[PDB]
Amino acid sequence: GLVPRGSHMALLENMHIEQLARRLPARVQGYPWRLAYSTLEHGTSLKTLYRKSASLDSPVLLVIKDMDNQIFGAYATHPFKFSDHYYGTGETFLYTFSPHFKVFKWSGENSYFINGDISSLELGGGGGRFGLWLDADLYHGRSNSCSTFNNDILSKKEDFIVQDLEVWAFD
Repeated sequence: GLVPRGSHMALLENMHIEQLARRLPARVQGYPWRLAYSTLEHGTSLKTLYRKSASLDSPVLLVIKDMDNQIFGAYATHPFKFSDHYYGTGETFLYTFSPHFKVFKWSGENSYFINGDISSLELGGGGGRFGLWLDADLYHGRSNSCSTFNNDILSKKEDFIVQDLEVWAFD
């Protein structure tokens, strides 16, 4: 029940982080998670997130801490990359620890799982709505309810600012 070595998300160990590990697919259950990208350690930009993810042979966990110290993110079946079309598959889900742990799994309504653009990263879709959105600097973020996951707003408000962001891998 510990965050990866070198992670700065140690606040999760007091939020019962095993709630998230239990929601991982049995595919990756039992595999230790490791820190693949950290904004504090490796710099903050969407480009660096893509570059740090290019060598991952594993699904990933996106862990975001906003300026209200609320922690949330996503489990992606595919490492985050630039593409000209949506990717990711049915095991992709969103999660939040605010105000308590909640998971938002695939609803089967659409397959708008992940969209990695040059200037934004994006999860969830349907009617032009985004479940989770991050700008090119991984600074301004947004979270709405989307049909892909039937999620709640992951943080206190729709808009948030990234205080710290990490990507964990299992390979």
